[PDB]
Amino acid sequence: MRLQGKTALITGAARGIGLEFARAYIAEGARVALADINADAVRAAVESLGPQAVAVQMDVTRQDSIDAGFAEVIGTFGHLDILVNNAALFTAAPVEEVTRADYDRVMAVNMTGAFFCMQAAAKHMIARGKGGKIINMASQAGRRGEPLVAVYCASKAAVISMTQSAGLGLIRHGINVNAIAPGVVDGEHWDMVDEHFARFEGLKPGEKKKLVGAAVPFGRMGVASDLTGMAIFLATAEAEYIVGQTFGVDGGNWLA
Amino acid sequence: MRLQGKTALITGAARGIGLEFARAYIAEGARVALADINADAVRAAVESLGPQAVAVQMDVTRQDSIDAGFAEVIGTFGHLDILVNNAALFTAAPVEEVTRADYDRVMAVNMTGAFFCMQAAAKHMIARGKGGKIINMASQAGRRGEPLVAVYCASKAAVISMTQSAGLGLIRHGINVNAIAPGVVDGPGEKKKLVGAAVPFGRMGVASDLTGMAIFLATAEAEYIVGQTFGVDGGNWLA
Amino acid sequence: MRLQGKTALITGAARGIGLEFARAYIAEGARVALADINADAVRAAVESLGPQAVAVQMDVTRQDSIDAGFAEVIGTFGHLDILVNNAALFTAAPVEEVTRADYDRVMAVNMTGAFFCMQAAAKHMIARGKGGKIINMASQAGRRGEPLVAVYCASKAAVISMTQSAGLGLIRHGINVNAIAPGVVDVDEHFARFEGLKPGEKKKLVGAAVPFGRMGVASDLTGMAIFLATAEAEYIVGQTFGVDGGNWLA
Amino acid sequence: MRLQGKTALITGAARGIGLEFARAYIAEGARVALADINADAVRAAVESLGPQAVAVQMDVTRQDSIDAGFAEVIGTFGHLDILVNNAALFTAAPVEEVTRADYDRVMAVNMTGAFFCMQAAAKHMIARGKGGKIINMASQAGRRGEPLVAVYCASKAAVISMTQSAGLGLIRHGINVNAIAPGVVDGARFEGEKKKLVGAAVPFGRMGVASDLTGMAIFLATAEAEYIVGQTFGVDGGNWLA
Repeated sequence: MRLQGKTALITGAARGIGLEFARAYIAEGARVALADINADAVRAAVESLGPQAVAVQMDVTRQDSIDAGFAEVIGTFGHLDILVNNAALFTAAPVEEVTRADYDRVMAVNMTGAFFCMQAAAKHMIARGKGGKIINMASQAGRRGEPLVAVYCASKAAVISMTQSAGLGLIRHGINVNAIAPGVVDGEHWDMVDEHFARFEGLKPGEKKKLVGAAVPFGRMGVASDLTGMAIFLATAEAEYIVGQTFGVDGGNWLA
Repeated sequence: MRLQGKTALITGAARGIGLEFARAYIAEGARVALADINADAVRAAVESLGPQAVAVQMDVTRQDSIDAGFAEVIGTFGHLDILVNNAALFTAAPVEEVTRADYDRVMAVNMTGAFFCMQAAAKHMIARGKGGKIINMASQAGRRGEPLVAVYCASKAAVISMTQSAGLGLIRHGINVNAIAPGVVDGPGEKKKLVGAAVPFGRMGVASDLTGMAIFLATAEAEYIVGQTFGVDGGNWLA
Repeated sequence: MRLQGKTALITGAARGIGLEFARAYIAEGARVALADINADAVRAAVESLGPQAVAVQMDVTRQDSIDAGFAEVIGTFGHLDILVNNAALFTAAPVEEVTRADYDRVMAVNMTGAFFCMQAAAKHMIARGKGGKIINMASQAGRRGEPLVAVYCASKAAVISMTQSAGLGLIRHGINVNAIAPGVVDVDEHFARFEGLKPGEKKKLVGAAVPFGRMGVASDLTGMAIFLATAEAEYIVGQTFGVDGGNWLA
Repeated sequence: MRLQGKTALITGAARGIGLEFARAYIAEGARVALADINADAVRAAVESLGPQAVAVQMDVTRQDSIDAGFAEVIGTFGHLDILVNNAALFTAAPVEEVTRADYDRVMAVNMTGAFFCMQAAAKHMIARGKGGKIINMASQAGRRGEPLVAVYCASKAAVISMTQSAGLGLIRHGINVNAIAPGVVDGARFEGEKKKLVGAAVPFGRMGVASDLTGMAIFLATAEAEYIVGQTFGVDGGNWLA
């Protein structure tokens, strides 16, 4: 029970990595607000986690929806100890084909949404004066550009930068800002990525997946439970001297 | 004379680094379109530098201005060999005070503007099939965050990232995408002179410290350089 | 009790961070071999830590002492699960004043000693076929050079490099190689003198410039040392993690 | 003629990248000392390059041979403006098989030799008081480890670190210290084909040649690079990003 009596807000928590972080945090004795744009999906997730979980509808692309969501969580819990910025969209396209629509929608969620949710947590944690924890979900894609993934890579590079900036600015208020950079994650996350590479190569139905998996030094694609240990550790006092860092949990797919 | 028969478009070319690059490219025998939001602020420079220089009114935050400016440069010169993505805005504020207005306006020039200008240059250079050069202006700020400069740092980390992605995607067409990362550039008061004094070289950066690298990356001696960001910062950062 | 039934070998463990790692590991249920060059210091450290500690005299600058020490620990415990490569020396000199004597003795401990201990751990862990954990002590010094610390910085840059190479090479045997990069943790005089300072004045200036607001203590680092040795870190491969109060960013 | 009147010393210059740097620096008006462990190999290079070139026998692994080699060049030229640290050995083996013999001999040339040659250059350049240029040869291998290349990678990561430390320390004396990081250049046991697999896999479309690097070797030796301090520049066809 490494988070006993702590309160957390996780964005994009209805499914995949965010749902798994909410589960693990409840198992460590935290109260968790699960935020997602889809009220039905986040109601269902809360129903699967039990009475330590609460559902919040939030569109992280809109300031008024951010302020209302935070107001609701603070109203219910009284205070917020931990923000996990996990909401993200994927897109792929050669730079010469990227549309304003895809650009705008991936930047609004991955970068701007993460920034202003971090700001909302930060303002609440400064006012309270008891510190807190902010964990941004970055990506291997944030460490180096790749062809076809310019928009996604740039959004995650900005998440790593804002983790650093906010980390050095907020540590004097006892707020630890850090990031986790997953590698290639299996199942539902992979399928999001795979669906955006259809128009380009699509090399043979499902061979791409075992190749990318085979090429991960560890020998498989990631599962959500590879990340939960790091998500818990960064929210504990054993990590109070860790400030502004991005930790690769990627089976050796990247080195930092 | 290292850019003879080359054509260049430089954004934010009215003053500072952009102007210094335009003068330098003209001296190396390039034709240069100096682009800025205010065409009058560029007619003076276009006047002194003579007929190898042309003025283009372009606001990099608007797609329709990007389209109009690139069609105008390609229409005047017939082709575009070199893009320098130099248009940039600064803001400072602790993360807790950052306004939507500041965030949007700095992101619109530094990240989105750079990105869609690079795209327009690429569509033309791919079609033409003779290769090309795209030089993005990053910064030491895009290498690591700092406490009061979260918006500016993140916009420049995005520039570094898109230089890498575009670099890897475009080299098969013979297009070299690279970036120059200035350190602190000559642009209560105790801080700028504390920072300036702390540059290992011994002074704050001037625009002309960068012109060497700006010429070099646009020449055939740099043809095997792909998706790189080069620190020209007097030792103020290490990469 | 996150390390119950695990066996560790910690180099440079008679004092400082290595001793505090040994102590924290014993509190998590591990048996710990403390290796150090000084037989009295290491017997005194084991008497202080109690009966879950064992003493191994080991000079990490010699292959004969490395081979003997690992063989002895594997014989005593039956197996070795965790190596902490902690033995290190500090030196400072501007590049134009660096001696062969200083260069040789710091490189022999920090780079060569770390490399050949990691290889002794790897050989045993490959043979046993149950995987293992190797944690290298790097530094902020390994991430970027600085004017007075060329030899120490280069040695820790080599530690990061070999963590990455060995990390990628060994993970198919289930061995996780990773590194901890401390910031400034609480020789000194010689170092302060280059800027015309007393070490007292130096430590205060360095302390104040840490974003967290103070120099590090060993207990800032013990959490990460335990974490990287557990199943919760199984997908972490070849990484170096800064525990440095914000003094560096990675 | 970007190096008219300048003097250079290039270590490991008998063949490959060092010889091409020697040729390009001479073509730019420089006097060049070509240093190598093989006196006869570097005497033959000087013969093909002409009298702008001089031959120096130097074993970069021995302090005495470094001091004698720098003494000869300063003797012959009066001063040294530019050092290129180009001497390098390669080795490969998985970490569990690395021998002390391979470790010591690659570290001795790539790391220790480059360090003490850079120190010899710095001491002369500090005494003379007119600044100078030191260009270390790093590698993509120095940016990140890889499984079979632990020794070579660590050697080149140390080269990048010392470039940074030396660069920050020596710029107060008008000495610019920087490095070039080639990718895969032209240039067995553990696995025709394998070479154009790595080659084809370079984003640019081919393995590197010496002439990809000479532009950057010239540029870092000129006043157009005087604000460039402690940097490593990847010239690698996009095979690494930095």
